[PDB]
Amino acid sequence: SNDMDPSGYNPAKNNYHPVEDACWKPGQKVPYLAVARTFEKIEEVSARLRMVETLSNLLRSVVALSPPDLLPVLYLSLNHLGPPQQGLELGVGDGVLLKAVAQATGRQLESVRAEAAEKGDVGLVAENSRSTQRLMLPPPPLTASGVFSKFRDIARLTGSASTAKKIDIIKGLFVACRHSEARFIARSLSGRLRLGLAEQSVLAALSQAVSLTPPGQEFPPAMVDAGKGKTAEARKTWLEEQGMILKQTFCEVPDLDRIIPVLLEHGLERLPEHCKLSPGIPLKPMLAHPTRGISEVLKRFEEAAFTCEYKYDGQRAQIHALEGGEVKIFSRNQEDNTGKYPDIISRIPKIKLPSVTSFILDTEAVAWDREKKQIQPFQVLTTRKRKEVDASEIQVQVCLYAFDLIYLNGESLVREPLSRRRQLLRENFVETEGEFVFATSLDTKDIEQIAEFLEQSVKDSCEGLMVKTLDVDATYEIAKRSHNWLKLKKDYLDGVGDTLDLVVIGAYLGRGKRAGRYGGFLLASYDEDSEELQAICKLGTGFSDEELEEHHQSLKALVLPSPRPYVRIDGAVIPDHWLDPSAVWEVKCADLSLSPIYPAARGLVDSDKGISLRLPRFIRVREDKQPEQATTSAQVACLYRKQSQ
DNA sequence: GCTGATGCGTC
DNA sequence: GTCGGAC
DNA sequence: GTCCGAGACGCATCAGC
Ligand SMILES: *OP(=O)(O)OC[C@H]1O[C@@H](n2cnc3c(N)ncnc32)[C@H](O)[C@@H]1O
Ligand code: NA
Repeated sequence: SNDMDPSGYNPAKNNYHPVEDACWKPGQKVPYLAVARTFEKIEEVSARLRMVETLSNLLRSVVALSPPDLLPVLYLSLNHLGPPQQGLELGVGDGVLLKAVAQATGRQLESVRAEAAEKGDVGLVAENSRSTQRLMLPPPPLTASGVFSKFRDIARLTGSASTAKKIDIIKGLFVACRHSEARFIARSLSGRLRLGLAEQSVLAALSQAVSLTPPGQEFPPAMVDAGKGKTAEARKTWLEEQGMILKQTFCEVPDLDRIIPVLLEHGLERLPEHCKLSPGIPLKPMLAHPTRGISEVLKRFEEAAFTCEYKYDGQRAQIHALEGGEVKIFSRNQEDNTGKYPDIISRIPKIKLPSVTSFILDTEAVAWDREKKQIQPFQVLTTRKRKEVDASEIQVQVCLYAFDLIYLNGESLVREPLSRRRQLLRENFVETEGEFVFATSLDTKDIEQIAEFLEQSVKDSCEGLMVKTLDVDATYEIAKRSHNWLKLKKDYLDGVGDTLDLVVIGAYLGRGKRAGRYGGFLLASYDEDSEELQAICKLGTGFSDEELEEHHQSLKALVLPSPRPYVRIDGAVIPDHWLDPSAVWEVKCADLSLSPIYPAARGLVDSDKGISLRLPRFIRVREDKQPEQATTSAQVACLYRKQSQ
């Protein structure tokens, strides 16, 4: 028999044979170490196609030898507990995880934290960790499904003292870990596998696997490499087609619990016959590509006619109306928010004609003040309860701004152009002021008329404009292009928006790709009244890899053991390295918000809360400025007031 | 019962 | 959400 | 262009008090 120890499993080898090169036998549980070894081979390469090939080899062995374990192996590869709509949450972050490592090793929680921060990866701490659990019985090797079952067991633990119950399961896993298993179990619980391979690549590997090694064969499978009879060119074309069948199906039914059973019983080629878009099953939403100016929009949309629509500052709400009356609402991430919007459920009868029997609407939920009849800031929207039983208790009303229709009366509109989908939206749905409204739109290509429209959108309390083609490449097929729309935000424009010069007062050690250097920084404004620096926000994006290495080499010389007395951070995350205030960086953000932690400009707008920056990004260093010339807290307050108008 | 840390989702 | 890097 | 992996702040949960 095949007694290959999993420690030697190599899914990246040339001429991989699904049966003979697997490190487990027919009918045996897929060892979790087989998955870990696959992760190792995947993270040491940078080409996606090489990663897909490697994962595909594992999946072919699983199909050939252990079909029941295909589903848990996929979820482990994605670092997911299940379909997004089932609302499964581990309830385990770095806090719970690091606490579990400390007890499993006898170390102080502070020591494990420091080491994890230094290495930038909890997985490397759990692997180099000396285990204190002097167990008197060697545990069996972990299995892929067994580890997946324990992860779901962790999720289901709720109530008081549940944390200690979660830790016990985690500790039990680590005591049974061998080789690199502990590394990836810790990474999975942290939520940071660091593979460089995610949803799109897992689908590509899956489609390739079931195409090369069709499931459902009599063992041993007579057909283990269905590409052998094809030329390289025909093989590539054939695999791309099968990949699209899986991608487009998944985009309409992103639920492996529904796809994999069909896949194993009927094959990939017949998958669309048994799995298709349906109300009650969320689908992947169309996303937008950032554009930096109106000129870029015409370039990307040369020739093709397009429309512009207000980009409202709310939350995406995918509204499903099933044949029968059942209504469900999903988020951008396929999460079920039905219980959050009882006021929207009771509103559906008002927005549709008597002929509408089912639909899937793409809308933006926006906080709405019925007294003043005006859009309220996104911040007000986030104060709604996540499970509102009685609509009579809701305090923040919402108005739905519909901008697309994906399904109508039992028929999918995914292959229709926007012009038709938009037309079906207007002909079949009814507007109500402040409750359900079509997105304010404009059809033109006159640059002058677009800039005016962009301005009016900002005056009407919007982030900017969405630009979408009407007929050329204007379908809702996410597998063909997920970012088929263009977003033009006010703060994308060169020289427009909020730009601040802030003092660097602290550095945070980086994680993953940022390990061994600073991944983020603590910034502050200058309060000229008390002559103190007040933390305003953290910063962790906007610089190249080369700029960030220079920030590391430069700021390392400013590291202090204790903070200066004139530096107030109050409730902000204490930096790993206090920095002598000196460096002044130019920062851009989308908005300013009243913060519950940051002290910047406290007392200049509200007595208790300071001000922070929404989505800050690094622009450039200001070598011509010292901390005393940084943006003042007074200027921060003035900036915040210019918003509230 | 209350507070604050933690987890996770929204942008 | 933003951003940059490797392909 | 694709794909992937490197902020503020709100509710909800829960450990510690
Ligand atoms: O920045 P981003 O990529 O999340 O932007 C896309 C999001 O913008 C919201 N939005 C608001 N108004 C619209 C219209 N008219 N069309 C499309 N999207 C819109 C959505 O929430 C979307 O996810
Ligand atoms: Na590169």
